[PDB]
Amino acid sequence: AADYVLYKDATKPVEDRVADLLGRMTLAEKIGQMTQIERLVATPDVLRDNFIGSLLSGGGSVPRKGATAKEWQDMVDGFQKACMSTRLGIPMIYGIDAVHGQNNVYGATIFPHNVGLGATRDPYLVKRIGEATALEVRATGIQYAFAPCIAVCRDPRWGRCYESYSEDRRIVQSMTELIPGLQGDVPKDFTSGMPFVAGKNKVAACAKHFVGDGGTVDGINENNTIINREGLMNIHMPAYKNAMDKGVSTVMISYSSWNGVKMHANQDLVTGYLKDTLKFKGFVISDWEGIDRITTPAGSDYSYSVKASILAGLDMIMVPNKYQQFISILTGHVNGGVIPMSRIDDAVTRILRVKFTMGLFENPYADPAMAEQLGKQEHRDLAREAARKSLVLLKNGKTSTDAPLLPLPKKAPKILVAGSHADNLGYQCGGWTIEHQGDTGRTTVGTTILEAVKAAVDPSTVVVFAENPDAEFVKSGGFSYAIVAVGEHPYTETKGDNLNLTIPEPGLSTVQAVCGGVRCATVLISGRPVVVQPLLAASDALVAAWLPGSEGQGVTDALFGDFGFTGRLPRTWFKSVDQLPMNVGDAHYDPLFRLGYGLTTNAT
Ligand SMILES: *[C]O[C@@]1(*)[C](S[C]2O[C]([C][O])[C]([O])[C]([O])[C]2[O])[C]([O])[C]([O])[C]([C][O])O1*
Ligand SMILES: *[C@@H]1O[C@H](CO)[C@@H](O)[C@H](O)[C@H]1NC(C)=O
Ligand SMILES: *[C@@H]1O[C@H](CO)[C@@H](O)[C@H](O)[C@H]1NC(C)=O
Repeated sequence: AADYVLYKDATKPVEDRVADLLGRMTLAEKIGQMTQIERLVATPDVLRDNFIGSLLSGGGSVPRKGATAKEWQDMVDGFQKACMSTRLGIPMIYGIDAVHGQNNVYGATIFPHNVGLGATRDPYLVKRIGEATALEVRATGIQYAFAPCIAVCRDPRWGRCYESYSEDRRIVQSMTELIPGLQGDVPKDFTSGMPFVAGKNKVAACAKHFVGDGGTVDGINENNTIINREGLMNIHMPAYKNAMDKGVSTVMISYSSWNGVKMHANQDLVTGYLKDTLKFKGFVISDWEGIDRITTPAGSDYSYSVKASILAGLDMIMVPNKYQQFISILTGHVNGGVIPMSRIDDAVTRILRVKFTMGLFENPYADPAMAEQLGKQEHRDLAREAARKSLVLLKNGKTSTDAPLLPLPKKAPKILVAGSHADNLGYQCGGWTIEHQGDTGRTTVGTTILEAVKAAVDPSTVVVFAENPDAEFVKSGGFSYAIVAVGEHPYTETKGDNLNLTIPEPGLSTVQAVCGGVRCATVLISGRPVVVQPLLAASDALVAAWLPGSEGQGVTDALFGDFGFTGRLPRTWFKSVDQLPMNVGDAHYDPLFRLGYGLTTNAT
């Protein structure tokens, strides 16, 4: 008709649609696009009245505990219906931390955390995990995952070291294959730095957190990274360029500083480097209250937080709560000439560019036929393959002349499974699982190590579980062997920062009691290397299983010799925390186990 609106026409080029919509928008509509809010503060009126551009779920932000995929779809669609009811009908994009599967969601497949994936040296595996993750995210109606974390963790004292594929940038680079898994492969023609998402069965990705988040002093989370530009560019930056080449749709800025300059206020790096040198054309998003934390104390000059961040080049702000204040302050700054319209128009161009590119104007609503992708057995099979491939065998015999303990026989009259982490699904998933910090016990659908043992063994094999047996119990039990699992409790972000890296008790005391009685395979669950000499000294065999996720049969696949051990350390294992930071090229490089170490077995 003469009711045609070019931006609404799916046959037009993305840039023509962006320009056409931009040209129609009020300042309020523009600033609304730049605002991302928590679902916890969203209502239909809020979304409509403030022209909100995006919503998220922070860790543990769920419609309710145990919600079905359809409950999530219906929640997301309710918010979208409100956004579509605005004058311009701009759909919101909904983001979430799907960082090892769609991990906030009950019944979602939970993949190994990134450090384990590093150990696989299998970028195609990681791609396929991207692919599966996209499907389980879209099962829930969600279009945007805040992944991959391409931090290069340089000090394992950092509470997010498990979110880093490796201390070696080349491994992190190789695992940027998660991006085309989540988003789809970019076409032959593609210009590096353009955003890309294939369509409604894929999700927008997010390379995070730009830049040097894994380089902070003593691994303190959100702190300062002191390194010259050459080291920044040589360690922390390279994977951002691989992300551009694969069309990552968004980049999230780090809470960390670089030589004292807050990333969230760093115009030279965000605009000068990311946008102007790497030619990034997607949208730059803040971290959660990232702009607030520009100042000390945080939140003490919000006016300045908004100015500094938007002038630095950020496009979308993860507020995520005080949207009225954010919108009011940015409006005032624009009205006062402090922030030019050209900056607003750039941020909104980028946001709209991602939304049009990914098909969000053509498919703003969830597909109910996708709900059944959640926790699909094919995806669990993949997680089980990844878990097994992630495992790094550190010891398999106390002496060079002992019979190797692994692989264990599936037939034996009686076996012991022991330890705090042998039958605890939450602990084997770690942080960013159901809750932000993760949790203990049977928090979702999966298979614990105990469950996996019982599923694996010959029917004549009696399996005895004892969480923390004493030495006499073990000696008296008539056991052929034991599998004993211990390690770190779940943690996320600052809560995981840890200067001593010794596992909690009872962990070591149980290993000692078990292994003193019967030959034992110790399965160490951790997000990083931890003090391990005492555990090694006690154990016949020891496996670094990292945080292998929901599919504990990946552990038993290698214990019982269905597959051989192939994992190799993607990080240095230190002798002592007083050595840290210590990386695979220093000077005082005196590792317990060097990067790349890993014993192997053959399938039986
Ligand atoms: C769940 O947010 C936490 C933040 S951290 C922040 O969260 C965003 C969104 O979940 C992630 O994508 C990002 O990788 C991460 O750095 C803490 O710093 C907050 O203090 C906490 C308070 O509720 O929430
Ligand atoms: C680093 O942490 C110290 C100690 O908590 C804190 O006082 C300082 O502000 C932090 N620095 C940065 C840049 O975040
Ligand atoms: C495993 O296979 C390799 C190569 O074929 C061989 O050299 C090694 O001795 C094998 N180990 C065992 C226990 O069979």
